[PDB]
Amino acid sequence: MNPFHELEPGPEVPEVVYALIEIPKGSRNKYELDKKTGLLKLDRVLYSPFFYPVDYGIIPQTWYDDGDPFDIMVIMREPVYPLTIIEARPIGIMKMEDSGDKDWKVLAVPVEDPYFNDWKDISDVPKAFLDEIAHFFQRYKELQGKTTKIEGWGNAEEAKREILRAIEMYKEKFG
Amino acid sequence: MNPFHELEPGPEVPEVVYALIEIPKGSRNKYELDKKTGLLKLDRVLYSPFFYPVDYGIIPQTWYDDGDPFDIMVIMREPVYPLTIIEARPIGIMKMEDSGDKDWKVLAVPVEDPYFNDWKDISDVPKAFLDEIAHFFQRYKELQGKTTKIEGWGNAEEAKREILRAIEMYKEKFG
Amino acid sequence: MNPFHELEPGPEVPEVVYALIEIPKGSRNKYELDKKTGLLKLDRVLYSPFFYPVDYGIIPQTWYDDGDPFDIMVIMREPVYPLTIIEARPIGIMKMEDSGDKDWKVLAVPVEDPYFNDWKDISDVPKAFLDEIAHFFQRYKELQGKTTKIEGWGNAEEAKREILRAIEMYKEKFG
Amino acid sequence: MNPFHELEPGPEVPEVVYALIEIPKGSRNKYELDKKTGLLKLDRVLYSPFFYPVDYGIIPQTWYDDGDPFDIMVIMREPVYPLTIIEARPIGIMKMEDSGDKDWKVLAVPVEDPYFNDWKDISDVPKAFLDEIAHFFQRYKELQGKTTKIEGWGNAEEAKREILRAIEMYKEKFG
Amino acid sequence: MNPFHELEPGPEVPEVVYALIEIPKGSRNKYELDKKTGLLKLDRVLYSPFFYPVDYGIIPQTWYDDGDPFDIMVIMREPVYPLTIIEARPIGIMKMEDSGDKDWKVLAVPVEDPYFNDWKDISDVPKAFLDEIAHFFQRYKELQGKTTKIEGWGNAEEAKREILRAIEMYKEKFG
Amino acid sequence: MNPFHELEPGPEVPEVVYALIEIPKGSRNKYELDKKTGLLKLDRVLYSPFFYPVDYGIIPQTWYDDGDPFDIMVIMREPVYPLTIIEARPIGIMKMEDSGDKDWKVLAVPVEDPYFNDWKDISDVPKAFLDEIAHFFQRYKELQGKTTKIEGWGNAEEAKREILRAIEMYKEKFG
Ligand SMILES: [Br-]
Ligand SMILES: [Br-]
Ligand SMILES: [Br-]
Ligand SMILES: [Br-]
Ligand SMILES: [Br-]
Ligand SMILES: [Br-]
Ligand SMILES: [Ca+2]
Ligand SMILES: [Ca+2]
Ligand SMILES: [Ca+2]
Ligand SMILES: [Ca+2]
Ligand SMILES: [Ca+2]
Ligand SMILES: [Ca+2]
Ligand SMILES: [Ca+2]
Ligand SMILES: [Ca+2]
Ligand SMILES: [Ca+2]
Ligand SMILES: [Ca+2]
Ligand SMILES: [Ca+2]
Ligand SMILES: [Ca+2]
Ligand SMILES: [Ca+2]
Ligand SMILES: [Ca+2]
Ligand SMILES: [Ca+2]
Ligand SMILES: [Ca+2]
Ligand SMILES: [Ca+2]
Ligand SMILES: [Ca+2]
Ligand code: NA
Ligand code: NA
Ligand code: NA
Ligand code: NA
Ligand code: NA
Ligand code: NA
Repeated sequence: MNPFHELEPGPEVPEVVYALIEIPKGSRNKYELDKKTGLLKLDRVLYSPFFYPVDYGIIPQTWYDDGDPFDIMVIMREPVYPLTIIEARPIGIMKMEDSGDKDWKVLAVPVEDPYFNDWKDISDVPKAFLDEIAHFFQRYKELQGKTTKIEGWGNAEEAKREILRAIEMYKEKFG
Repeated sequence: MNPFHELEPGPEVPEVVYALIEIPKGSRNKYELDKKTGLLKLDRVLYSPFFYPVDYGIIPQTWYDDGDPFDIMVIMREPVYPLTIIEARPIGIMKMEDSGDKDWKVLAVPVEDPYFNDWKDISDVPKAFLDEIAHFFQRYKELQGKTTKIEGWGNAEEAKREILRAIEMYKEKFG
Repeated sequence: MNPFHELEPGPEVPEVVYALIEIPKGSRNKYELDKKTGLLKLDRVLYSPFFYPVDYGIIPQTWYDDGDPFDIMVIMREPVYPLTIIEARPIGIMKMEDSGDKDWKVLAVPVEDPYFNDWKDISDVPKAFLDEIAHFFQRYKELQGKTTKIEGWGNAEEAKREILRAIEMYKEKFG
Repeated sequence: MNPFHELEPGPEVPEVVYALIEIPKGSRNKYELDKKTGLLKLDRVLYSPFFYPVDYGIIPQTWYDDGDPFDIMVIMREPVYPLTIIEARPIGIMKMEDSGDKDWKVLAVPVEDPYFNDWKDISDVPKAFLDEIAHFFQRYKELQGKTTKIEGWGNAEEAKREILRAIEMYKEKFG
Repeated sequence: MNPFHELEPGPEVPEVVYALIEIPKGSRNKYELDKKTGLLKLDRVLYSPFFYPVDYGIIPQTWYDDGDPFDIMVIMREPVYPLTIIEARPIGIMKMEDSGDKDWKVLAVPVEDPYFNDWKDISDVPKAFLDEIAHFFQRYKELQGKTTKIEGWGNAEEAKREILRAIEMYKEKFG
Repeated sequence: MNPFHELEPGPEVPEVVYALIEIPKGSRNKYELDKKTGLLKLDRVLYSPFFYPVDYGIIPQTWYDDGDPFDIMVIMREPVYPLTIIEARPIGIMKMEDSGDKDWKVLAVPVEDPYFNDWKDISDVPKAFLDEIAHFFQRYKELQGKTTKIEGWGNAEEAKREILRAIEMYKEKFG
């Protein structure tokens, strides 16, 4: 099947969403769900020796300003495999402009890892961890000559509002 | 496609079955085949720092008392990736009650790893290895507050009889 | 879906082909795409403690003399996951007879890893690396009692001609 | 040299101690510093498929009731290699009796990972993580037939007092 | 210190020997103990994509016909780190001539992994595993142009006799 | 022993030097040889999700402007373990100022990996790989607030001249 089109955005939107993971934490390979076939594709290898600091993927049945599904970052202790579904609780949102496009990213934790039970908003995350994620997105494209701007972080409510917006952008694009 | 519904239970049932692996040996993440979409899903992260001692999954087109496909444990030297099909020879069966449900698990070896050619019954397995598997299932849910009981091990013939039962439970559930 | 039948051979054939990876570099497990279901299958475990020196897979919508899709070897620094699509530039071809069947294999590099930008023909590859790949295929089946013969390497143009041949063998087999 | 005898307990005892790591997080092999030669030794393989949830080792120039150097658990994101020195801040202590011996264990974070800058006492640690560590020590010896009892957790000040005690036990044993 | 010269051959020679591991199972890098400094050294990278099928190292205070300490192969489930001491029970011996030198290798299991408790002689090892080890040593130097000959396997008593011989060769060389 | 002080700079200086590796490629942990004890120490965890693109360490019996042994980067396919000695051929040098100190770094390949036999000067390295290494050093300290400047790359002869300089700086510092 095609996970992007055929999975709902979540079981309890926007408190709990599905994250379909494309890139496990620790990868330098930039995998993406091929929206046409539903297969994993290598988009590129990052040009710098950086690794994804989070399990990285999409919320199904969403769309966004960069012409792709809405980006989601899930904090996993043990990374998952590509194309794994995780039930995720949004706790904040990274505000990023990428090559002139709004490209904000939900920050979420797995509902079903009790380690994260007390992570519910952006203030629960170690500051240095937010900084490491922002810095990755600030510099990972530098050798590609693409401009990114990290504006800061929003809280869980702002993240949830943006999830609802992305869900509507999908309905409008794909009727 | 949906591997659970669209794959036969095996090529030479019950001497050789297909094992569709959900969890590679060494994982703490409890992956499962999502029976609705056919995608891998993170059910939960184990609450304790334990890892699956076997490649763990299901026999396709089976059903069982816990309301899931029949559980199978494949002894792999190098773990496979989730959603890999392995041709497996049943050699025994772990007798487990889980939260009040019968939830026995086939123990099998890969037909096409010659390392295991002389493993054909439960007496061929190192005792300490059977004990390690049983102990994992005895304690892995303890922090979840769920009761499990490991009653012992049955031999290859008992395992094969249970495989035939599970194949019939599927036909009856899904007509 | 079924990647073998439903993916085109490439976006710019034969300069750029799709490689659907079955076996990540470093694996001893011989995974293959199950042509019937589209799932990954463990064909066997290699009988010797050897590992695949390349990310190994197939070109979609091709066929070959051994009754399988055309084999492709992609040089990846970080191995991909099974069933990942890579856009690959053919740079040469390994000439192999396997159990009496022609079973040549394209050698390719990822288009979107800039590390390999200057790899465009067989003369760009370290000699010892070509030798290591050939030796793997010379000896990996020795304990299986199967005869293989490595005849040498052809250049990028010869590889591209063989890709076109394999594309035609598929059209003829599957009408 | 011999790290146990020739390294000081820490640079700013008891606020900052040296942890000499024996077992990286994720290991099932129970490595220990051989107090005679200073080499790493495999004491045993754990009898169950459990892994160390922390980087595990000793504080140099300490001694304890079980006739070994004082145990320390360092929370590392990326595990270190055996025999690595880490500057560690004690934040709490696990109260354990092991086979009739007091065998409490310092819980510490690396000073020089900014991720942990705000971890300073036992209340800063996710409850489920404390539970996972305690459960590991509650059950990891069960198949060895050895009795352990986990009594609970003490805070950073109690941990620091115990570090000072262990430093004195060493001076007395080794004059 | 220098592990080769300053560690005894074993705690209960020849029933239990110390194996000082140089190369973890799964490595392609050919590490060796530098007999001069006691540090690990990269001797070479194997010329073929083969990996050590066993944890590989030496028995301390031994010497052998190839002008090196006596080779020992320890069957570990989880590989150890280089320079780890393992208490090992010899169960057999691989008979190998290497570049004209006798270079037999003890096959052993860890005393303190209960998985191997019933492995006590060469007949306890899966035939395919013995074949995989022999084949590795038959072919791993082929691209280096060095001749090796594998003559077969001896039993535990023959292995123990050879351990005693190697212990004496050391005493004579190093007085 | 103490590898920094007790190992010679190389077997054929400056054509072949010893590299004592501190940090395997792929690590985010910044390990260093503790010059006092000879043990591995965690200096810090990098503040960003970057990994060392090379096996990273020192040339023994050298000194440099930043008050440390001369830095060396060895291109290894399979990373080594910390404190491994590699015989390395210098092929170039990265020109870096770090926090106001000259802190150039030799780029080298392992003599005994035939894959690199034709790598002998800076022009043999893929441009994108040089760029990835430079970019790592340009940005890896950015969150630490430390200024680095990468000025470019010198060739093998310039690297060899700098190795001779560093060897002399050591003799003068340590008499
Ligand atoms: Br994304
Ligand atoms: Br299951
Ligand atoms: Br193939
Ligand atoms: Br300890
Ligand atoms: Br050896
Ligand atoms: Br350095
Ligand atoms: Ca995009
Ligand atoms: Ca983007
Ligand atoms: Ca995006
Ligand atoms: Ca269930
Ligand atoms: Ca169950
Ligand atoms: Ca079940
Ligand atoms: Ca075939
Ligand atoms: Ca073939
Ligand atoms: Ca083929
Ligand atoms: Ca003890
Ligand atoms: Ca204890
Ligand atoms: Ca203890
Ligand atoms: Ca030798
Ligand atoms: Ca030899
Ligand atoms: Ca030898
Ligand atoms: Ca420095
Ligand atoms: Ca520096
Ligand atoms: Ca430096
Ligand atoms: Na995306
Ligand atoms: Na199940
Ligand atoms: Na194939
Ligand atoms: Na201890
Ligand atoms: Na040796
Ligand atoms: Na340095």
